[PDB]
Amino acid sequence: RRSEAITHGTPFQKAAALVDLAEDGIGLPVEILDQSSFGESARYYFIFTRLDLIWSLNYFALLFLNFFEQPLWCEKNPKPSCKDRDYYYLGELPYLTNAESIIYEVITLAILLVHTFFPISYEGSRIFWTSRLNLVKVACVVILFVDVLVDFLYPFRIAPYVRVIIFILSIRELRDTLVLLSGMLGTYLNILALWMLFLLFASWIAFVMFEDTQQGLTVFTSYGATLYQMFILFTTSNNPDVWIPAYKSSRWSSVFFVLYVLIGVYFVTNLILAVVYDSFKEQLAKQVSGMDQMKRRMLEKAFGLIDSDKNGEIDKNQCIKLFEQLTNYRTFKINKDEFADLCQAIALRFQKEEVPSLSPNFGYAISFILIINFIAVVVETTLNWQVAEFVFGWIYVLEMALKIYTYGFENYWREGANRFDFLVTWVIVIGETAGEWIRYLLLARMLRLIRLLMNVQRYRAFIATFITLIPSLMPYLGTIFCVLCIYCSIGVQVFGGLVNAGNKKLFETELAEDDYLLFNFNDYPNGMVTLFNLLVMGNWQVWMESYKDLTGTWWSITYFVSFYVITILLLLNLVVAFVLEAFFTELDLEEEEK
Amino acid sequence: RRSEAITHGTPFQKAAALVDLAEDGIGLPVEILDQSSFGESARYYFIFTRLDLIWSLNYFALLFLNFFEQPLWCEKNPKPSCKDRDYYYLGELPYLTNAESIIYEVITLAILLVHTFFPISYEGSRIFWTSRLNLVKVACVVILFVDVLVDFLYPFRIAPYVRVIIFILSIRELRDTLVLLSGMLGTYLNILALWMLFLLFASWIAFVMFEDTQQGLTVFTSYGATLYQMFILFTTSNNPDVWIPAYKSSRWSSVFFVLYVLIGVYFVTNLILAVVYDSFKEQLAKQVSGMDQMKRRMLEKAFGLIDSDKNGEIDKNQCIKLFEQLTNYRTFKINKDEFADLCQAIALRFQKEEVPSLSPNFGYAISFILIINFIAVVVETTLNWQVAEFVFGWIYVLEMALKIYTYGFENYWREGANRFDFLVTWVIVIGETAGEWIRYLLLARMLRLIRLLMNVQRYRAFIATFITLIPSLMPYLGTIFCVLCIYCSIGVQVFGGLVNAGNKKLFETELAEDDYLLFNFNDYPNGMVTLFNLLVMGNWQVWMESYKDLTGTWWSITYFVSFYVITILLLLNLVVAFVLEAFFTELDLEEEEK
Repeated sequence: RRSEAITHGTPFQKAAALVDLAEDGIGLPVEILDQSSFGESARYYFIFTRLDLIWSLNYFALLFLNFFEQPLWCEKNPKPSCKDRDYYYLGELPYLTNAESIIYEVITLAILLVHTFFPISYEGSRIFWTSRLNLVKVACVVILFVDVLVDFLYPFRIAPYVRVIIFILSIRELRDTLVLLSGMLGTYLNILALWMLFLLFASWIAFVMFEDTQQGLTVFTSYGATLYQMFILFTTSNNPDVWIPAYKSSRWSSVFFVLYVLIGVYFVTNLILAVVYDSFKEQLAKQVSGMDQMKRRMLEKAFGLIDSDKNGEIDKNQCIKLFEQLTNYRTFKINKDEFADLCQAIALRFQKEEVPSLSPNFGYAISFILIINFIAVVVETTLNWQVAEFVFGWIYVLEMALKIYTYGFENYWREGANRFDFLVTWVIVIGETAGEWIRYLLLARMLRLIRLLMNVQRYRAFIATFITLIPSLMPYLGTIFCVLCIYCSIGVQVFGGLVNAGNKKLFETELAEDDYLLFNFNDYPNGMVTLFNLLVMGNWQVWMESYKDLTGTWWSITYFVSFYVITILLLLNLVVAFVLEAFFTELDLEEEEK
Repeated sequence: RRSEAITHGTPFQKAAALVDLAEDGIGLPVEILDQSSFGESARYYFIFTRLDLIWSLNYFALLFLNFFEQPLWCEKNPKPSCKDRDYYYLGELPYLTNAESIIYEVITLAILLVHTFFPISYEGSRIFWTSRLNLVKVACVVILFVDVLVDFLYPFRIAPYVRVIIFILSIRELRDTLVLLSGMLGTYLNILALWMLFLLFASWIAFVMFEDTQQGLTVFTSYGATLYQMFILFTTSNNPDVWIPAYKSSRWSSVFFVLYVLIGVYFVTNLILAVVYDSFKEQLAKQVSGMDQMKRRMLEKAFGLIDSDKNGEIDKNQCIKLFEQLTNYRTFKINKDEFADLCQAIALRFQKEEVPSLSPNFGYAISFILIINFIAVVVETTLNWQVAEFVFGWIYVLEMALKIYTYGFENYWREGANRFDFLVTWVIVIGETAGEWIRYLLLARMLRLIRLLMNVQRYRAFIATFITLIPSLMPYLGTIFCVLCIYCSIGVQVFGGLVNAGNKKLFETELAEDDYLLFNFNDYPNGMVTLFNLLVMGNWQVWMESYKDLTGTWWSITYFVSFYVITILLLLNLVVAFVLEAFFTELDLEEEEK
């Protein structure tokens, strides 16, 4: 997909390059694809996209700035100060001073303004100002500009939310995931209405059944208390503890809670999963269709470049000339559809990527060396030798240099395996800063051995699906990560500074009894790890009840309830659906192979 | 589906009856179907199957006997005796005396012998002794006969296991579910091998990484301790608690446990579910194919009762004579396959089942009366009237009597709704022994109102799937119940009497700290409720660690590990797969309908 060919080529070379771009799945913007003589501006798109590493690093730096900012509750002069990290159970990360914050923010905002406005070089100005995405992005950058200025001039701060929104808007797969999710919301709110109806009715039966009992006097003291406890019991996280008083009062009480948990878990939760799975499949099919439409648009523009006369047909001589300008670098009458089909048949079967400009047993040799390295490592840990780990590190950098010599980097880097092996080998060699942690990097290379279980048919599908999932779950896990970043910023804004060694109420909260005091919202990394504990649903109601006690209001539970409803019942059920569909796709592939 | 017609009919009536049986799915045993004459052999099968209510009650009574037997540890003279139920945290169910046990066992064994040998009246004796199922059943009855005699004559008792086996063998749906499961076992053991490999490698990294740390000195003290703790962490049930010492020592320690839990839950557990789902689908398809083959065998014998000429074809006169024997009672040449196809088409395109021998607004009227009953109940609980509950109970028995008059019972009882409404109305009217508990029975009748949400398209599929799942999950939930019964019997045999008020070690045991002492294995109902808590996976490691401490051996954990592997990773993943496939089938049905 040579930028040279799209820019300068003879039209048959532009057509071959558009064909290759399309089948590689990396299309040009339609604003370029449609502008007739698009080569005059595609030059700018290519130079723009060559810098993608710099832009991505800017957006990751902008997102990570949230982890190093001082909590706003520390600014309003606590006694003692947040220098007494032990008093506030704070983390280890540094908090930026004002000078460092200004420098960081100025640099990242400058690169963000450059990235956001450079598209005006190839999208026409009238197209730029009419893209919805550009207008939202410009709104975000102007909010960050205001928030930078409003303290460079020296209730809450808006910046940390806008940084996450900009991050979402900057990665195509996150935008796609949020578009997908927006189609699922409507159907999800219906089953949520039925789930609420289930909780409300079950909690009313429970309440009136236990009204004068010890369960009533000690647990189900009111309808709202019953509904709260029954909601937590839907998660099973309080399972026996909540109804022990009934079981002490009558062993027959267990029948109610058995029925309730059996129906709630094995029927309602699984049906919520099934609804999320149906909706996911429908929206993914809509996405795939849209990408196939874009692919056709590109192939049709290539046909419009070979057609120099607008008669909507191509002849033998134009066809063979295109066939040479295709087969020489990238791999009778015809029409638009015949051309698109005939082209896609090459990708279907004949297509192999050619090597860009500038032995089988070797894999077995390195497999032997790395398995010897693994046995040497284990016999070292059991103490049954730095020269071995050194010679292995040397052999791994030799393998990397040999590959990049014999294949060339633009070929080498294409493989998902070796592009990892390269990074970890580089980290290994740059770790020679003159610690034992290089043991774990060496085993991070050793994990490549697991691919050999794909040679064993009883393991081939499982391992192959796992390898496929490692990259392909990244948009979904990244969306969950962005939801956590937003919930973290909210939590630190509303709960920061309540968990402190002088609080006195704290030492009654259950957070103290379970020794969870480091899992607090006083700090951004603290909040992130706490939100991971909540996402795991393990002992999760401890935090909810403790912060209810520390804030003194029931409204605090809205945070934890909404977090549960968004993350568990939706996004993780999405991850389940995605993994199941991936496995079944791998089986359908092998059923075509076998 | 008329016993009279098969037994005594003119051959065209036998053929019509075999057709109708086949389309209801009542496969006559092939020893009859292959008999070459549906003679007295068929008569005995019908009289045998008329008693199915007595046989089912006998098998349920035989299974339930386990709940009322004295624990064998009570027999070996404890000090104090099991009369001090408080000292042993025992349940409320009575324990049968020896006399009552003998009477119960003699009655149930007599009916079991009658049921097991009566098939020799219609199966030939030469077939009876060559059916594998009969031989296994006869082995179980001879084991129970031995175990009855050996204590009527007056280490462990075998009877409670054989009772569960007999129960499984007596219900066709349970035999089906177990033969289904036997095809899934082979594939399940491979992913278990990979799951063990994952645990072993992760626990070795964890062990060597923390070796000299507080996490090492206090939690990961040895490789076996690390593996045990990392296995529990795979369940998430100890999630933060197990790695707090690392997080106190370095906040960066969280990265390891985050990665571990993320991969374990979101990759490996979902891939296990996916593998179980693929295997379930393949085995269910094999089952359906077998039932369709039996249906064809029946229709082929119906054809063979017409074509005594061995034409391979039925003529017009034979065809129309059959057509009246079919369509006057139960709803050119045709070959054997044309006959089977035509019949299976008629089962769709014309058949509405006729009424057996011997208004639309009424549904709205009773819906109004029962919704008024609901509002009258709620305004009674808030005390905003026994005559209301009386008049409503009267109207419900009136509706039942009117239905069974106007439809006839053999027609009435066929509906899954009204067959429940009948039972609960009967329990209501026999409950008029004068208690307020009838409130919940009227509410149970009121639950039928939820079917009206099927009139709302946004709710139809979910509600309809739920209604379909209520009966169709019974084979699977019953299989889980039988596994629980076997594990309960084992647990009571190995752990009974350890949880007692004089144990002294018990009060260190965490079982005593969480107040779980009523959740013990001293008794069969106690064990069943405990195993339900384990199946729910809430705080489940409490019992495992507690019984490790109380028995003083690591071998005790084998019980809990194997229970987890069998019930949670397999059978509940089967329930998930079944619910998902049910929902998707309901959507496919509606998309075929709309």
